[PDB]
Amino acid sequence: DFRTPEFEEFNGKPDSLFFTDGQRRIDFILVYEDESKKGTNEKQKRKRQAYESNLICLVFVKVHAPWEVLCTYAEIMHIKLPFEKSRMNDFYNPATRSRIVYFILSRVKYQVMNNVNKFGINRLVSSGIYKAAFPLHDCSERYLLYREWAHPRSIYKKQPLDLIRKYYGEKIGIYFAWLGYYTQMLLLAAVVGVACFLYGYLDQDNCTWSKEVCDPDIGGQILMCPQCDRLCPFWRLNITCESSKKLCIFDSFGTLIFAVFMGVWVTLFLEFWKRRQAELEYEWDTVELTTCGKCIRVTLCASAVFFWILLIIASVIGIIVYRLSVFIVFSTTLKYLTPQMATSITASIISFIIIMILNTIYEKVAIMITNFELPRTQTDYENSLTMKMFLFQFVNYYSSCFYIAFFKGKFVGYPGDPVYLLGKYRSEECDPGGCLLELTTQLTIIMGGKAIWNNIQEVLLPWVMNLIGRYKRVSGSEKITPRWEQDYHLQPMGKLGLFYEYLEMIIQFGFVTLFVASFPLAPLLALVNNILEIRVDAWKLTTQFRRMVPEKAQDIGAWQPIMQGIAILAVVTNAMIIAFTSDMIPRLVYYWSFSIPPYGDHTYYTMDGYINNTLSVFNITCRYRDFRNPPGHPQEYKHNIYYWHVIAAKLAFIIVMEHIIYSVKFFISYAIPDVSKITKSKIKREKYLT
Amino acid sequence: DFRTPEFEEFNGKPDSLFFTDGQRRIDFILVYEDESKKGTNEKQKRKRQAYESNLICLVFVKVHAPWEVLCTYAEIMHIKLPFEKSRMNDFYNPATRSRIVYFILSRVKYQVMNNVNKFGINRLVSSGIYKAAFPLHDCSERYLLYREWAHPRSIYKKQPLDLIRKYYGEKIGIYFAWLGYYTQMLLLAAVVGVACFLYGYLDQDNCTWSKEVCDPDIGGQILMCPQCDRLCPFWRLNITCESSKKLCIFDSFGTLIFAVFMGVWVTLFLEFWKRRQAELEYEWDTVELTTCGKCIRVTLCASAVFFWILLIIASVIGIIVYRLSVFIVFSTTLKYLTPQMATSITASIISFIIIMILNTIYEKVAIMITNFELPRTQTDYENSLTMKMFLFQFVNYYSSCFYIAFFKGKFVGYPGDPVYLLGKYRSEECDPGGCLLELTTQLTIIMGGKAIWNNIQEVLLPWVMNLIGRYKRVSGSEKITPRWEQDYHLQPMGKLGLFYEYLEMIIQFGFVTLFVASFPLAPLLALVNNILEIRVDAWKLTTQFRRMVPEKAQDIGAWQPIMQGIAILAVVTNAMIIAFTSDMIPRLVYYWSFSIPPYGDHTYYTMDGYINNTLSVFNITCRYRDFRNPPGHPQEYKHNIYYWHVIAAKLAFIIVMEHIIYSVKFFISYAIPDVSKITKSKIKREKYLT
Ligand SMILES: [Ca+2]
Ligand SMILES: [Ca+2]
Repeated sequence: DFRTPEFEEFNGKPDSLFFTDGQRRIDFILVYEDESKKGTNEKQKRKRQAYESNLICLVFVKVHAPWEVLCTYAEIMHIKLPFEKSRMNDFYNPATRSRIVYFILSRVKYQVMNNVNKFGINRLVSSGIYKAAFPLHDCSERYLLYREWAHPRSIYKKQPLDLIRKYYGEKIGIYFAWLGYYTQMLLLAAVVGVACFLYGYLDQDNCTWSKEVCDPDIGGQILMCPQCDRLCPFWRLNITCESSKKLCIFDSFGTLIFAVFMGVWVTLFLEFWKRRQAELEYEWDTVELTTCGKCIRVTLCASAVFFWILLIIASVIGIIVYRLSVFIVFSTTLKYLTPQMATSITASIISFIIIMILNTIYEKVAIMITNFELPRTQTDYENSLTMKMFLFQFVNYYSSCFYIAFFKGKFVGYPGDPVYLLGKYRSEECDPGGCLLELTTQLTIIMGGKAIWNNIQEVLLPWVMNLIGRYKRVSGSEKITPRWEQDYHLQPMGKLGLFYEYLEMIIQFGFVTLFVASFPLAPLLALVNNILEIRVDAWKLTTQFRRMVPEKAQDIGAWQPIMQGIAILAVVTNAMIIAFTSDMIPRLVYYWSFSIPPYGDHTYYTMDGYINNTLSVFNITCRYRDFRNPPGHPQEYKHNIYYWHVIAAKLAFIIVMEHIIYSVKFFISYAIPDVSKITKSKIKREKYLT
Repeated sequence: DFRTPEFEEFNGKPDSLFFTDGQRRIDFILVYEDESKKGTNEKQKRKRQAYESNLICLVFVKVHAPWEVLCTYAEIMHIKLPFEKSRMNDFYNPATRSRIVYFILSRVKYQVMNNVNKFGINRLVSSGIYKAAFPLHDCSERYLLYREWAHPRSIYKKQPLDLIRKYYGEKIGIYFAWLGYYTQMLLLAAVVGVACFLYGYLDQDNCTWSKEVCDPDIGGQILMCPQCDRLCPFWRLNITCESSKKLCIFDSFGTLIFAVFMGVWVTLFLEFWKRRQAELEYEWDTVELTTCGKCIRVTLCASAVFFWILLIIASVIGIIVYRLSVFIVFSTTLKYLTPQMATSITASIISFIIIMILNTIYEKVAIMITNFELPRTQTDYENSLTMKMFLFQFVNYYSSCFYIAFFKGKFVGYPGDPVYLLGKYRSEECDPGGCLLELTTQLTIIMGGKAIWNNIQEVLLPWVMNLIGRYKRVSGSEKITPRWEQDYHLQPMGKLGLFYEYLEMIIQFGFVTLFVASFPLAPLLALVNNILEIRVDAWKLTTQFRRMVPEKAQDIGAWQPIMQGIAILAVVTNAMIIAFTSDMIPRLVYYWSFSIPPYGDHTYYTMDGYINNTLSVFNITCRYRDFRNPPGHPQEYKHNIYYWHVIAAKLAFIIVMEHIIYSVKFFISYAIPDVSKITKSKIKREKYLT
């Protein structure tokens, strides 16, 4: 009855936000048009027309809710108006104003005489009756947000973090506060992250770690053993040094001050965000408002889902395979481009490419898994997607690094016996450089290669897809184009809005905390990323994408239990980065227990002569990066005291560095009040002083 | 004005709970009398008389609140009356009824013309104006609670846990639910705790662990080295076996199934109490309702407090000293009472005595610390006392065990060099039995000696102190003694009521979870304790002690963050009980890596010949429980491969057993819904179905 908000087609002013009569400002536009399958056109018309009829208090339909109709659902949900505030009304905003008219779009459904009870635009736009329902914005509130925040000129400026909630809402504001804070806490781990390896840069020469390695009369003698079986040469340690001279900054003590700092920093990063969310819990309001057959389907999906997890695990195996083949050519074919780091650059590019391809499969297959599973509407759907998409992106992004980490440079044996992966082909081995540069280049050109490549995808892929709406649809308009046609031609965002833009940071946060024993610059590269990503995600959210609905979330949600699970994992893996993949505990032990006269030939503590005095010679019956017995002895190619010393000091380091840092991350979490103390002085002035 | 509830002295019926007129039932009695310093008697009278005056709507004063006066504070606090319920009134109890008249005793203070504003009986009874304000009870509700619950005849009966809240309240009920549940979860760790060492009891003979030890032709040969310097003999391993034959049940695999079970059990114990408190969150209602100089004083108290902590640490040193002296006599002076276990029984009695003495100092000094510090009234006072009294009782009770645990049987050296505690006196050493029996006897006669001795203190010390009120005050009364005189003569409980009765269980829970690698019966002894302590604390709370005020607490409070800190500590210390103090990882390594031909002389896996093939011989320049090099070799009395193998497998076991169990205690805490599922089906019928 009387549905149609009549087709008074007049669009005289292009930058308009009002009706014909004025003084009425838009909150949201839906659109659908059916004049042109074959017999269901008016069926979708009668499926639509009863919804807008009780809503009352191409051609794109306006909405508006006046004083008597905005307030009658502002008594339903308890809105805080203004200073001080109170629930559900207090007399003294288009960030608030277009959530109430979406709260209006929450309760009211449709009335059928044949029992199809359809509610909201959840199924309305997905079945295909509507095409796009959206809000829109201004030209000002928007124009001053370009010059100060959302421009590449205003990168050095402070963030208008109030003027992000007041324009975009707590879905977006609590991302950009968490992007600005995590930019700030990266800075106090970048400047102390620069400083620690600057001492590693200053002390580059005089510790006999790359001092012996660059001396061809005594560090050129070290004729190693070829890794693969056929077509690999016996090589020396001249050719390592070009990598060994910058290896002296990646782990002398630069890590062991920083990795014991990052364990302190991440529990200072998380716990001061607990104080940061709590003072944004106050200044922004943030308050809440057959069965067996089905079970079997869900279990199959849960079980069916892991296999993909199994598949991603499998791809890395292909990289291991590809690496061996590609590595062999590398030596024959050829700025200090040694084949040890050529394969570590080239075949780490080829892996990173396949990470970006198989992300896009994961981008789609985890959706097709989840809707085939039984979700909730929109809140436990993404929360079932969170532990399913991220857990794909965990093992997509980090299982390559977790290969080059703990279990790549292991598994040698009796003739230099590889494990052979229980197949007829050989297995691979690390180079006697305490292989870390194969990791920290893989770490760099992922977390800096994702930082480059996704900031091309987040910049021009919304740009050229809007030019699909410009070079392919209409060009040369009436030169006064009305506002909603401009804003509709901007592409939408997806139902899950900032899921993809949190996930790409939790991937970055899982690089600056999981793998930071090695690469202390991983704050700095992620500092200059977050200096730009806070403008890139500013720009694409203001120019290109449509206006997100300003829904309210109190914390980030479902990534706070992940970072709290990443940080607990980060103490275990940083300690396993240091012991099992960093070659400094084999140096700490030599300095402290093999240059002393038991098993040693030197008076006081000195690192002179470390490299030949670690490895194991191998009769033809060359040296290699192992702690095994020399041939010709009582128990040859079984282990030494030295492995069993070092693997004990390896495993004691895991035990000491976890139990100290997990106590420090308990003391720091104890000795910090979780709600911030000035806000504890501010919330107590809101209940007794009213 | 008109204070005195007039002295109509008539006490005709002895078991009375009413007034002269009847139909009015008591809730609470205060008492004070001043007819007999020297000039302040009427000063305490005028300090009293204005309080009871506005309360209106030896001789012991009744209280009573009728319908119009009970309800007017039952609208202030939101009481749930009954089935289903609602806040602050709903029309369809002396557990509830005498909390409202204590809620009446919360707001109303006194009116002075000279500014002393005194509120309640907090300072009223502590300054000395009143002597005892208390409630009292019946003869029935009480009489059927004796026959079924609070009698040593009714020990096998099920607990009337509803009929503890409905008589005593959630202060007491949530203790007795937590005493009954922790009795039940001890039972499913007693029956699987009996079973695991019953296989240790069945396989007592055929593993060459006590098979060699009892064979004097080949296990009598092992002429060890005396521990202390003067007056200690060279001894053999005949004399160990009497302890080695029951040592074969304390740790073969009995622990490694149970200690990996107890890590699963305690996170099943805690997490099913989360479901147990939540279904008691529903069935019982449980809903809430100069500065610099001062800072310096608080800091000094905080710092001053540790020293006592330092002192308790110091006493153990005296035990170490006393043990050495007492041990020396033991050998000379003498049911298989070998001196290895005689000192472990006798000098572990003498330590347990001094634990009970220095508990009583800790019982008083932590009070004198806390009131000299700045508390809150009664809630952050005990919560500041919780982390101060228990942390004394932690290091009082467990630092003796943590001495006999990780750092007693260490620190030998070059001539068998003790550390000498940087003094001229010698240090002590363990016996080659993988010293654990010095712990599990210390563990038994503490946690079973406290269980005996405190259940004498909790039984007859309230009994004979009531007989101080019977044999020393009045005997042979009018033979119809009125009720409040009987109940006043029962001794009071203390301000902190069940603090002392939670703490003695958290001490027991810190014995069944911290030290359970060894002594799998520590559930069973604590099962038969909690079978009796749930009747002993039933009996003393019903017969001897006065009626506690039925205040409401939702959970136990301030011991749930302690057991959650005990259980996280329990995974670290059980693994350090197994590796550093249990001698099975030195057996696991021998079986798996020294009976194989590297460093071995036997074809397949066999434990034949373990004991001589572990220890280190010592030239006169005897064997002892060390993994050190034999004299006369390349690096003598420095370590072996074998220490460095075993200490690696020690430290890998800490790493494997923590990271598995902390993941299992993460999976079990994930795969269990914290609110119980039937209550999740029950709370959703209380908000939408009303
Ligand atoms: Ca971005
Ligand atoms: Ca007791």
